[PDB]
Amino acid sequence: TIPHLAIDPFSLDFFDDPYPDQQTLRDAGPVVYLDKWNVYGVARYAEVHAVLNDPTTFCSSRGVGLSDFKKEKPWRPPSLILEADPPAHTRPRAVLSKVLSPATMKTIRDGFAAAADAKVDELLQRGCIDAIADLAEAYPLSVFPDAMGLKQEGREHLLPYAGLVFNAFGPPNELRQTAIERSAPHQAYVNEQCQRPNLAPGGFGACIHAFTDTGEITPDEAPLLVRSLLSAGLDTTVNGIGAAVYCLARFPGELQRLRSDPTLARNAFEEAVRFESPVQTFFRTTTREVELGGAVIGEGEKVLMFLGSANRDPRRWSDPDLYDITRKTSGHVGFGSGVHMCVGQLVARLEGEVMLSALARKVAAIDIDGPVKRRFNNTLRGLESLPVKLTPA
Ligand code: HEM
Ligand SMILES: CSc1cccc(C(=O)O)c1
Ligand SMILES: [Cl-]
Repeated sequence: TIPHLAIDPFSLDFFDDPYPDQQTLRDAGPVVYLDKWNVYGVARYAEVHAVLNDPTTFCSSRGVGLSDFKKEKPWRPPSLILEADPPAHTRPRAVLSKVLSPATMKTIRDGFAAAADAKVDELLQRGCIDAIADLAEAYPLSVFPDAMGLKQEGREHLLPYAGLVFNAFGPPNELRQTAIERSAPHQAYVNEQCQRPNLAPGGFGACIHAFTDTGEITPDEAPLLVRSLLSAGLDTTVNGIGAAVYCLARFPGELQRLRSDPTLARNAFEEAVRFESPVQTFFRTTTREVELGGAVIGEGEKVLMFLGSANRDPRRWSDPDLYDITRKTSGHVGFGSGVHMCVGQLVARLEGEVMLSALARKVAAIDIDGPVKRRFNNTLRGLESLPVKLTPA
């Protein structure tokens, strides 16, 4: 009853252009079987949203990558939040929620916005820039390591470590095995910056450690929660901001609307998150036999959720392949959905909003003026290089 497909969603041809294969996955049925990796797949909005919102049946503690932690040993100690289920997940989640809270956003907003304006002013002096290295990477690098409380030395480890983490959710293909081969120095640096004495006062990392006396987490759980923010909080925003700039470069009519009302900045970034879905895929593991969209799935089976595909499902979205900065984006799954929904989404949205605000106020045109090169990752979608000329307003 379940269609079997040979599509490899972790192949370079897939990453290069996922959208035809994603339609094939959606239209084959609500539940498909991917023979290449022996996993179930769900690519429509309805099933993806259903799976995300039943964490009991579709658990995360057996891993949210291809690997099943009941069968193989995790490549690194499990995340206490991403790779945990309720109730063990609940109190670490609460702590990160309060650390990455509206009050914390109020403390950092003015500084995040100054750096966004400063960066755009600096790029406008160069004219022709790489919107990845010089913007999508440079701007988060200028705010997020400092907001964490990290020392200056060794920050060049951060993006390689995150790329490794996201590649490691994938199958044991060359992307994943090469990433792990090169992992030793990046893991060393990261695990070391997770210790309380190495995190500057007032930052996110020192705040997690300062939350270790409330009965929610113990001191030995704080380094791994810092590790969560160093894994999940930089590379995602790089690809989210890169997606937004790529969208404005490809849809000049939407840049013109954004310029005329810079208060659309926050929704323009949210739409970019839906439209490109920087985090493309995640797995769950079934804890029991379950019926999903007419399909019987046995216990202990991996289920691949196509988040990017669900965000382009025409069953849920009108004109899903159009970038529309006034779209009602509520309900997109680019940040997930349910008990694991991105606990850092306020940081991501703050960064994306203030950057698109700076572009809206200072830039008249964004024109691609060089070869676009895609960056390949088993989990993240984004560009390696995006050459653009910025015309000042
Ligand atoms: C555009 C940027 C971002 C995107 C697209 C994104 C995406 C996601 C997604 C899809 C999930 C759900 C994972 C799952 O359901 O298994 C998630 C969870 C999470 N995100 Fe984000 N994220 C972004 C930015 C950030 C930032 C800035 C931080 C930290 C400062 C962060 C930290 C986390 C953490 C710790 C989790 C685990 C939450 C949990 O399991 O309860 N993310 N993110
Ligand atoms: C998409 S959320 C995420 C991604 C990578 C790592 C972690 C973590 O908690 O270590 C979380
Ligand atoms: Cl690690």
